[PDB]
Amino acid sequence: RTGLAEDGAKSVYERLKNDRAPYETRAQNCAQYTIPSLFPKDSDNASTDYQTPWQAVGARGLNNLASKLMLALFPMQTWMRLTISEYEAKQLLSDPDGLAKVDEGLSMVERIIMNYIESNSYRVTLFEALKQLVVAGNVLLYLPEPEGSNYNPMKLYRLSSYVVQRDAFGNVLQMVTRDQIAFGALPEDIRKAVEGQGGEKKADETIDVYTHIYLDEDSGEYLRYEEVEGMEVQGSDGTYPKEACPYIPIRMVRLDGESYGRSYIEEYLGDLRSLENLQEAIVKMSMISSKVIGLVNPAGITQPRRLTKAQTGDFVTGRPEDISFLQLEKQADFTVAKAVSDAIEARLSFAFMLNSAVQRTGERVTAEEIRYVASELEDTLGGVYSILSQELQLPLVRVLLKQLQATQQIPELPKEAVEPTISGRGQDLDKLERCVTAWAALAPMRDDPDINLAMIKLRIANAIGIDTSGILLTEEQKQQKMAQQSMQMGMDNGAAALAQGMAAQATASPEAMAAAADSVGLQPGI
Amino acid sequence: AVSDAIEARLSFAFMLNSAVQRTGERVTAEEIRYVASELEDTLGGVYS
Amino acid sequence: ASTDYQTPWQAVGARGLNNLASKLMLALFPMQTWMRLTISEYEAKQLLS
Amino acid sequence: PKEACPYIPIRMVRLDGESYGRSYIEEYLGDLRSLENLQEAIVKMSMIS
Amino acid sequence: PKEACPYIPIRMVRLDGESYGRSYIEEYLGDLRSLENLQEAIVKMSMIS
Repeated sequence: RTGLAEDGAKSVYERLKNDRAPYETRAQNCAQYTIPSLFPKDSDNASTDYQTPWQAVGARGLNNLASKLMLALFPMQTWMRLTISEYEAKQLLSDPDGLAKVDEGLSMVERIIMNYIESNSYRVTLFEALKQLVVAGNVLLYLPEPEGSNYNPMKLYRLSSYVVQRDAFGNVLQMVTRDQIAFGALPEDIRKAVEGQGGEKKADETIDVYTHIYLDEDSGEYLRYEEVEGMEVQGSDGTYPKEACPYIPIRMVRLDGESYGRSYIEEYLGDLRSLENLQEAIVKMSMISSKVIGLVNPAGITQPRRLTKAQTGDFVTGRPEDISFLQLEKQADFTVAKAVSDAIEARLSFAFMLNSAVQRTGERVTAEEIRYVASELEDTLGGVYSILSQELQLPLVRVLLKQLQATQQIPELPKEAVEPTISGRGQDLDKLERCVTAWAALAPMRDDPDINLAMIKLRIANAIGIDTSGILLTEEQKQQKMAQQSMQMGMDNGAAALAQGMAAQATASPEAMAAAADSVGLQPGI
Repeated sequence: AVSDAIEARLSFAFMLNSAVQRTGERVTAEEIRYVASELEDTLGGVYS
Repeated sequence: ASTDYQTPWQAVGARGLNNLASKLMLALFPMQTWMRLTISEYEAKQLLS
Repeated sequence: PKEACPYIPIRMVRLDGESYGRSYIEEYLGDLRSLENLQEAIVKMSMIS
Repeated sequence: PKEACPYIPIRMVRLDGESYGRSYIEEYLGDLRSLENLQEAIVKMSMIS
């Protein structure tokens, strides 16, 4: 292999491993103050015990932020829509009816995409990825090629399992993932290379498998291969388009000239560290005050020998003044520490969008003030997931669209369909529903002889901004509706008139009365 | 005070409804609804 | 990539910047159409009947 | 089959490279121990009183 | 064209005779510095306490 892949997948992984080390260090520091097990250190193993952080806002705001991001980015309602360019489409077909049929097909496609997302537990993996992005700012999502309708969950790579190199322009030049798969669990093609390499390995032996995705010099495309023991696996070679690469590296906070992203917790790690210091001291002061020490005055006359051997209700020589208890006298410092603890925890709660900010530490709270400031949390919600639509949502749809077309799970796209991820169809619903409410107001003036109601309906629809093609009935369709309406009375009046006359002839005479019987199969004599 | 403070944050982590009940003082029904929504949202995190 | 950004001692600046940028975004680029194409009414009427 | 094994091992909190999962309680066991210490001392004080 | 250049340099606060704009934050940076000083001292007093 030439270009970026000359050295090999494993060696590229080690050279870029040192570059990602500062991000791993920050992720471990960020995890330490929120949820230590979220980003464990490399040396951590089954015997590692993760201490509970001295303060709670870090873990609490971490869980809150990931769920709120998940709700906004991946709600139950469709969060992507397939959009066809309105002018280019109308240039290819001749009637608005087909254009609605085009939107029906696009609506079906995104229904299939969501059904595929739910049936493959993408929401489970996305929430794990979102938690990683808040503490580490980095996660790699791999979407395996779907084999039929089988369960195909996407693989999540933590920052410690992959490296990505990115130029200052922001292009992913190359990226290597490390998979530690047992010999038994290896796929056949990877296993054949391991046996082909030499040696007899136990089924439980761990194999380092490296997948190297690098930008090709020719065509500006991504070349992909899997390497084991420094040897490329036969059949692991492949090609992915630049915009449809299944390995998606997501950055929570992106800085120019940096290959990896920054985490959200890192922006507030200073507050968490200082709140950790205050919270630890406050709890440790309570541990001191928890100890009971009876201070006996040696200038006094009370003997603990008599006190401890006494029963309840016993009369004993002594004075209450000679017996005292060691107490922690730090209330002035305790109030200062608690005040700054509350002050930092309050602003950390707002930064983590915790509803303690609306709840406040104390005093009375009114409902209406909460709603307006709740909007502020929903507004600052917009800023935190803003690049996640471009970093995560949009490539996720692009890879899925190409993969589902390859497996024919969706029909082949017209090649002119664009997909925006909008928290779309709901916007068109609001426009349509406003038109009906505006139009329903025109019903009082239905019989008005002065105002051109058709003209007003067009202006109302146009001012809303909806596409007006086909909403107004054409002259031919108006003629058909009148004809269909006229036929309805024509058929209905005819059916009543015909049956009445037919009944009259059937009952005209007893002789014809028998004729009706023999016709239907009845018999006069019974 | 520290026992009430630790029990308060443990109550929120365990989805306990005493968290919205608070240590003391008066509460408002509409405010209780919003903070109870936060508990149900963080609830979704643990069974994901 | 090795630079550590210390959290500012006050939080209003980070809170203020995020709120301002978000509030500007809703005002300038909302979900509703924020630009309109307008044709000069007299000039258009001088061209169509 | 790999996908339809009747024996289902469930992990509450799964960590990379671990055969078993972590519990949810152990993330807050530190606060539980500290509250345990306070609650024991508070009750034992009442027993002296 | 002079009116349709794809490179758009945007200035938040425009001053006459200046090639670049001023930030909106710098209008209030003095109050941010003063509050930074107070917030640093308040936290550090708590650390002493």
